[PDB]
Amino acid sequence: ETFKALKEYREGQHNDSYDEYEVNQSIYYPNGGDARKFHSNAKPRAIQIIFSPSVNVRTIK
Amino acid sequence: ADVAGTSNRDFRGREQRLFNSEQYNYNNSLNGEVSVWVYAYYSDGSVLVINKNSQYKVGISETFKALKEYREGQHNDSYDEYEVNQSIYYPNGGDARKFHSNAKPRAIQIIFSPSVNVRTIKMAKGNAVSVPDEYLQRSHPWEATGIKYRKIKRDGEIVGYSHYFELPHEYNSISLAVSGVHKNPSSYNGHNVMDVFQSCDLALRFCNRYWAELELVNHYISPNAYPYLDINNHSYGVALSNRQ
Amino acid sequence: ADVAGTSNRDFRGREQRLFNSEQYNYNNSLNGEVSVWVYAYYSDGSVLVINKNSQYKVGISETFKALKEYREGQHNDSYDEYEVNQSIYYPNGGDARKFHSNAKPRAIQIIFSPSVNVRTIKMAKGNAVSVPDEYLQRSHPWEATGIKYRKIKRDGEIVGYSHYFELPHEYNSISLAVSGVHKNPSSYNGHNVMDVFQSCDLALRFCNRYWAELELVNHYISPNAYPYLDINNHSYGVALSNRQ
Amino acid sequence: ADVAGTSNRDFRGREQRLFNSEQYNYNNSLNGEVSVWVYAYYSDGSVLVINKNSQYKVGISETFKALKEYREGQHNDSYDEYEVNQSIYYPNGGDARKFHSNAKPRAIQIIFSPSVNVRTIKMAKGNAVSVPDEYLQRSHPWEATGIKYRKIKRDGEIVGYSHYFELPHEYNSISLAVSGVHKNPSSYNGHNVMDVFQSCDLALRFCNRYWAELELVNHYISPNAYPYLDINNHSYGVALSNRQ
Ligand SMILES: Nc1ncnc2c1ncn2[C@@H]1O[C@H](COP(=O)(O)OP(=O)(O)OP(=O)(O)O)[C@@H](O)[C@H]1O
Ligand SMILES: Nc1ncnc2c1ncn2[C@@H]1O[C@H](COP(=O)(O)OP(=O)(O)OP(=O)(O)O)[C@@H](O)[C@H]1O
Ligand SMILES: Nc1ncnc2c1ncn2[C@@H]1O[C@H](COP(=O)(O)OP(=O)(O)OP(=O)(O)O)[C@@H](O)[C@H]1O
Ligand SMILES: Nc1ccn([C@@H]2O[C@H](COP(=O)(O)OP(=O)(O)OP(=O)(O)O)[C@@H](O)[C@H]2O)c(=O)n1
Ligand SMILES: Nc1ccn([C@@H]2O[C@H](COP(=O)(O)OP(=O)(O)OP(=O)(O)O)[C@@H](O)[C@H]2O)c(=O)n1
Ligand SMILES: Nc1ccn([C@@H]2O[C@H](COP(=O)(O)OP(=O)(O)OP(=O)(O)O)[C@@H](O)[C@H]2O)c(=O)n1
Ligand SMILES: Nc1ccn([C@@H]2O[C@H](COP(=O)(O)OP(=O)(O)OP(=O)(O)O)[C@@H](O)[C@H]2O)c(=O)n1
Ligand SMILES: [Cl-]
Ligand SMILES: [Cl-]
Ligand SMILES: [Cl-]
Ligand SMILES: [Mg+2]
Ligand SMILES: [Mg+2]
Ligand SMILES: [Mg+2]
Ligand SMILES: [Mg+2]
Ligand SMILES: [Mg+2]
Ligand SMILES: [Mg+2]
Ligand SMILES: [Mg+2]
Repeated sequence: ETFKALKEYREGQHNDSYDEYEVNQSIYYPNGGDARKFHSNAKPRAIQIIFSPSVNVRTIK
Repeated sequence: ADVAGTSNRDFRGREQRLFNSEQYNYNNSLNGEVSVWVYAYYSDGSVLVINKNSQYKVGISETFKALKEYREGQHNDSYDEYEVNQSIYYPNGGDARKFHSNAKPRAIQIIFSPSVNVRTIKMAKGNAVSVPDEYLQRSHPWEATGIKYRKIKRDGEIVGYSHYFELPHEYNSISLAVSGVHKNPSSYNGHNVMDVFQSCDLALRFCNRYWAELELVNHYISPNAYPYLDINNHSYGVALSNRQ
Repeated sequence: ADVAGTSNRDFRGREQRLFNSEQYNYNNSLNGEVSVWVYAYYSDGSVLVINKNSQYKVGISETFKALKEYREGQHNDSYDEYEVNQSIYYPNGGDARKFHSNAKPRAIQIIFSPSVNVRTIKMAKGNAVSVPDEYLQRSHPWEATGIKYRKIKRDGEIVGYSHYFELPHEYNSISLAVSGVHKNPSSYNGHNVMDVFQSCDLALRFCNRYWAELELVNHYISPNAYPYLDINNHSYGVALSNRQ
Repeated sequence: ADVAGTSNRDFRGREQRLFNSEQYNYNNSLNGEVSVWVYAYYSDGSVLVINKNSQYKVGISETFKALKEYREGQHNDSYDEYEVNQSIYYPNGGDARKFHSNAKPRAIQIIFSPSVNVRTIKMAKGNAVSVPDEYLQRSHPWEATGIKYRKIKRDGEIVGYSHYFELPHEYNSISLAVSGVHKNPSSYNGHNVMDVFQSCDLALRFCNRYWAELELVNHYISPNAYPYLDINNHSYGVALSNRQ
């Protein structure tokens, strides 16, 4: 997944979609955007990766 | 004339040092201001400041709702946020579409001017329904929290006092009031009581939401010679006593 | 040990009874809270509550406009309701599309905690332009209405005081303030004056609109051990003095 | 020590030159990346970039619709543009309110990293319904277009490969896929097959629309040390082999 694809998307609600385009421009390059917030709350705070017990853990990349 | 910076006749130097000393001392006289600020820090990096400035004594009192982030001229999920408040006031009391409202403060910083007497500071940190300590019947209406205030210092001078507490847990849902009294090392209290009543009317209030701590430092703290302490524990303010 | 509920050595029983007695008595000490609530009842069944909790004395003061129903995150006929206010402030002063605004309160209930002294209660029930009694020149700024307060009782104990008045007529358009003083049966008034000034800053306020009296009972009154009297004249609250 | 820039003992100089040589050579090893970019240029001056970066082999495949301009958070004539697509898929198949959609790309540039083997590049430039060559029955599924790729050069070094084609005519309505294989001058192909399958999962993708070629140069190409060729035939990239 892309950076954008991992950001929070609320189906059928407001998502600050224009401001969030500008947030992405600032994340891609420092001061590259014109957003109205310092930190987008759509950014993930953490990631958990889980595999089934049928994976071989030495092959995970 | 004498040459600058070489004798006791640099009157421009002496006057500069007196001007600064007079500002520091005037603020500390009973004719001077005492000021309080409450900073509420939000997860999007924005900061709400409330300031009050008054003679004699000063304070701020806000509801749980009033401390939540409000973005002027933008969407605020206003209906969902009514339902969020109902769930905060009473477990499962609401019908909201989110587990945690990002409009809840993540932290609070209380700052006083250096003219406060720290031993007079009192705080009522209530629950989300504005009760200081679980139930009204068992609540003392404040805690005297001056011992926890850290000195904000610049060049060795106290420029203000800070008490900072995080609200990082889901259960940290508060209403808040704070109060301090201007220094008064004299034994003049009395004759002055209606003047203190007028000070309640004369106190000036300011509130605004800044988009980032950087912007708060640059456009609010610094231009007004206010004291501040940032997330990196850096102190801001202007030392004045006996200084050019 | 002795068997429970059979001797003077049931210390768990004695401690439970002291815990409750201490809460009732602490509230009544000068270290304790005094609290007031104004309930404004709307025709859609919803209720606005405003509460203030403070040491020494407490009150609430609201405009005519501020008492009208406001539905957060929904439509409120906001423009028509500006015009409704102009017609209420002065006959035929507005251009509204309704004869009666359903946002007007149908009734008000004022409740005080049992720590108030009922003889100190004062009310300013003003007209829609915030004048107590027709014209300012002839207005005493309050009425002392304690005689009209009914005791809210549970198990024989006073858990609070209620004054209720309906606003069923088209001309019942009010602004409202109310105030009471915490009990003080001592002759200690003085030395304490700046503390009372800090209490004005420290008072915690709460306001919210509940959708029904049932919801107000279940999610506001009961969880907080508050006193209440419902439309059926049923009393709510928790008796504490000398009780397990 | 020896003086800088005067002897074979300038180890800081030697290490700088090795650092750069190692980056150029590592990219070319089978442990290194191979990368492709598709730039779609729109009449408002904006550019969509799609990039994919993977080990061993890499490619991009997009529909006609997916290559049309999309302005995030703005109006996009979305309904009319559905009807535009129906007319492009089949003559007179739609009911649109415009002759030419300005969301259609005016041109495409395909760039590969210098780690690709140009003889392995393949392109499927399909019609608007995703057929390579008129009808499926007569379609070879790609063309090997490496001969048309121009070397992007800086300071004499190949920093990347470009194939550019304009779509200036009304009938230029395409779907597009492109693929290249990382250099492999060895005879090690096999044992590695499941690793190549994992590379299909591990490939990282990026897409974004920049407002102008200038902004694409400044904020996308240059900060990431990517190769590029602009409309004025100017080359961008960083030469690394044996260079300080
Ligand atoms: N190198 C030094 N030696 C002696 N005194 C100094 C030196 N640097 C500053 N001072 C003086 O020492 C006092 C304290 O200044 P200092 O800058 O340490 O305080 P601050 O700004 O409150 O704290 P900090 O600088 O640690 O954040 C001031 O009177 C100042 O003029
Ligand atoms: N059947 C009874 N006989 C004697 N005393 C009782 C009886 N029931 C309750 N009491 C006691 O009498 C006192 C008054 O209790 P009661 O329940 O009447 O008051 P309340 O709840 O204020 O009023 P009400 O119940 O009429 O609304 C309390 O001390 C209680 O423990
Ligand atoms: N005046 C010169 N005489 C000899 N060699 C030069 C001169 N200027 C640059 N070079 C060297 O010649 C090689 C080619 O550099 P050059 O700048 O021509 O290539 P480029 O940047 O790919 O092409 P261009 O500059 O024409 O766009 C490099 O090794 C460079 O260091
Ligand atoms: N940095 C920004 C952010 C927003 N806006 C403007 O404010 C309007 C509303 O902002 P947007 O970010 O699109 O939020 P919403 O419309 O609330 O949410 P959504 O688009 O997800 O429905 C937009 O038309 C946009 O032009 C802007 O000029 N500059
Ligand atoms: N728990 C919720 C939250 C929202 N909604 C509905 O979704 C609509 C939009 O939600 P709202 O919370 O009002 O957000 P916005 O309109 O985006 O923002 P604002 O009201 O601040 O402009 C509202 O009409 C509301 O009825 C709902 O039914 N139940
Ligand atoms: N006496 C009135 C009442 C309403 N209107 C018009 O009708 C429109 C909608 O009325 P309003 O009273 O604002 O109601 P809503 O938009 O439904 O509700 P809200 O404003 O609370 O969202 C307004 O633009 C207003 O100009 C008017 O001309 N004269
Ligand atoms: N060939 C077309 C094009 C547009 N419309 C109508 O015009 C309205 C607006 O057009 P649309 O193409 O959706 O543009 P916008 O709403 O401006 O942009 P977007 O949908 O991207 O926000 C639509 O409801 C659509 O039904 C139509 O009937 N026939
Ligand atoms: Cl003084
Ligand atoms: Cl006492
Ligand atoms: Cl290798
Ligand atoms: Mg919708
Ligand atoms: Mg607007
Ligand atoms: Mg210093
Ligand atoms: Mg809404
Ligand atoms: Mg009973
Ligand atoms: Mg929008
Ligand atoms: Mg050159």
